[PDB]
Amino acid sequence: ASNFTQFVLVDNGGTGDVTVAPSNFANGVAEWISSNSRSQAYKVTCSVRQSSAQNRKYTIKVEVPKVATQTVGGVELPVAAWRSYLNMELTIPIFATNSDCELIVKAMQGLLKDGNPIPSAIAANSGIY
Amino acid sequence: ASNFTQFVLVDNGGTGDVTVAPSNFANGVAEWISSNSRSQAYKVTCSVRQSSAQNRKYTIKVEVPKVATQTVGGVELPVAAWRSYLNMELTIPIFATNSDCELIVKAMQGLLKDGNPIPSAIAANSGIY
Amino acid sequence: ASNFTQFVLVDNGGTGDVTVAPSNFANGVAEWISSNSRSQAYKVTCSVRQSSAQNRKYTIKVEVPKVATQTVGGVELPVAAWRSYLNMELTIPIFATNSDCELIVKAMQGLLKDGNPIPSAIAANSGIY
Amino acid sequence: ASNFTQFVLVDNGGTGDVTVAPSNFANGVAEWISSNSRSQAYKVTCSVRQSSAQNRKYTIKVEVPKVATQTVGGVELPVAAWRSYLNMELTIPIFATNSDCELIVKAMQGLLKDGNPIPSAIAANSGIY
Amino acid sequence: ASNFTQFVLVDNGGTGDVTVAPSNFANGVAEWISSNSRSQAYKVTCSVRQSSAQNRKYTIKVEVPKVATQTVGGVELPVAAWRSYLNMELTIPIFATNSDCELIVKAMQGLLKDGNPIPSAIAANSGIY
Amino acid sequence: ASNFTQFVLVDNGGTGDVTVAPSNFANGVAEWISSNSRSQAYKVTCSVRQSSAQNRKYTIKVEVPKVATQTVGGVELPVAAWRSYLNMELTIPIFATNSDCELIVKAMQGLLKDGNPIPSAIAANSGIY
Repeated sequence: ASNFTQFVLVDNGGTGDVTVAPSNFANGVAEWISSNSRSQAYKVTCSVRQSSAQNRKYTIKVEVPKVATQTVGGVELPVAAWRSYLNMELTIPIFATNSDCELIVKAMQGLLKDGNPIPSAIAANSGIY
Repeated sequence: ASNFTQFVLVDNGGTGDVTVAPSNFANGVAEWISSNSRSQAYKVTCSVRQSSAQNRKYTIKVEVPKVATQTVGGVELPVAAWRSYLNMELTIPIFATNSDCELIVKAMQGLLKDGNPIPSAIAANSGIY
Repeated sequence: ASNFTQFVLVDNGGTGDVTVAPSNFANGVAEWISSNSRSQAYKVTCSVRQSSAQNRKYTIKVEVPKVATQTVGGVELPVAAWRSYLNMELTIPIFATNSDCELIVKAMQGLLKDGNPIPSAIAANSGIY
Repeated sequence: ASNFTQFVLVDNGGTGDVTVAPSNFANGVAEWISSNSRSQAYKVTCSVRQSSAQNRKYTIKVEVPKVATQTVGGVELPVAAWRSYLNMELTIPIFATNSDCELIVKAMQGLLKDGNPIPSAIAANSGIY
Repeated sequence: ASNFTQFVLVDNGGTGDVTVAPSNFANGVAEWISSNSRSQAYKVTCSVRQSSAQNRKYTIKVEVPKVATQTVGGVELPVAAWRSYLNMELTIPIFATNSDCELIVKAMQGLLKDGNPIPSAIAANSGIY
Repeated sequence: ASNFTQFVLVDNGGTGDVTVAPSNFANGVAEWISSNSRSQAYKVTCSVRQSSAQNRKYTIKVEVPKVATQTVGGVELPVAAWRSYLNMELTIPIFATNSDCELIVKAMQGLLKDGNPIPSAIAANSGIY
């Protein structure tokens, strides 16, 4: 069941979607990027390992470009002003079954579902109030 | 209106859904828990801070328990056999607009969407290949 | 093309086969893991290195679990009651051609072929008699 | 009955097979040797012992020669230009039944089956890619 | 689709072409080798890394052998009389777009094109004058 | 057989080609540049020397400008953000004949030919996957 394929990272109803495609598999770490320069592209990486005696850990990283007023193909500096970073670590005990892992995935999806508090706060440049 | 509201963490289609409700805001950490004992409850936390002069950082954590009943000294107690921990750190430059932040939210949602590589690998107890 | 793919480790006809899938390639050691709980999964690893100026060495390891349920204090967990460990080291001189390597592989396959003395002894909990 | 018998180590169809025959059983180590000159012969050894209170350990070794003629000072001798060495160690707990042992053997056979990643890498003078 | 595929390293017009095929990806170094013994094979390697915060570096190496048969201790062995080594280091800023990278590739191709000064000098065992 | 002449570094089908012409021969090092400012020009250099007792080494360097969003004739800073560098070293044993050197040139051409893995990865801002 090979799964290292391109997917839609940002869905805009079919027009203007952001697709990321496989770009690197060095050291077993899967990497996806959008069709941009490295400084302006969406980037996804994912790897999993045995973190401890009784846990496995997925390490998932995402880079998102700032798009308002950007210059496509231009040199934008400083780098830290134009990019957002997501660092996500999922620790799962070795006892978890496929059913348990499906539940964990549902928890993450529900956490980030549109209309829920956490995505609402992020989208509104706000905290919890 | 306040964004500190209850939400469905695990959507099972209306029956057996896991709901978490606001439970604490002490020390600037927003907390949600399911309607269980503290030993067996699901848990969600979220905080935001000015990590540096030009970036803001969200710190989001989720705990998924595997519930069980443990006999301690001849008495049965509600415990969690183990817990799965999700840790998300999201750094956003102060220059990001609301539309830029909406892109970040859509990227995360698309990352975890059903059928996409990363959730499929997690649900299947496997890496990406 | 790529040989870091899913494969059938235990061929139980067509139904009930044990399949292992790539999970990790850290430090140049490829790792395959079967699905469901990691505590009960099969494990295969393989690495190759230049052991001397004239020799290359393959290191291959396989773990076969005995699946069981552990119950301690009323808490049930899926575990391996015990595991069987295979450690293989194969040294091949740099002078060997593709034809020579194919012959070496045939030797290993013939060593473990059904009806032959060594697989028969292993399958019968027996030595050589 | 007896498993200390002649067997086909390399199966080259029906003509040109490499057959090894019992030669020695000293110190509880069974040894098979192919025919013709010993300097060029294939070698297989196998022994089993109680490695710990709960484990039995098989030690299996195979030598594959590259046949050649050595000429020193006009004197010709049949030799092996070099040899490939396989060393296998298999540990099986005393609790394993005959069914469990048959499963372990199937795992080894499936590991080395044609088309699978590890035999393919060996036959192609290659690693995992 | 994966870009880790076999390719014709030396094009002789369809007869006598030298083909290299994927052979290893351990430690993040992609390797190709020809269908020969390791002592006589052609070799290609390629890796990419973030050399600094704003540049990426490709490291590409090729080995071209001059094959021969060497008598060592009265036994003939396949060796390389000597090897020619090509080492390429290519540094690209993160701000380069795909079109910018295509220009880099075209520049290298035009540099080595038949009839151009540098390949002519190399083929003629001479410098540029 | 003088060979220090202008050549087409980037071929765009006859219209828009990038030609580089001789611009310096100090210290015996041949240099070509395009018709631009030094900060925005294509630049090629080549020299050859006796690197060791049994090897000669060609040192070939190429500089390629970033063209997307450039400003022709403008001051573009920092320099490292607008230019890509190729450093290529070809080591050839003194025993190699003209025929051997022609084969080496073919190897380089095949390495960089359109549609092959290495140029494909570079053009797509990607590694090997």
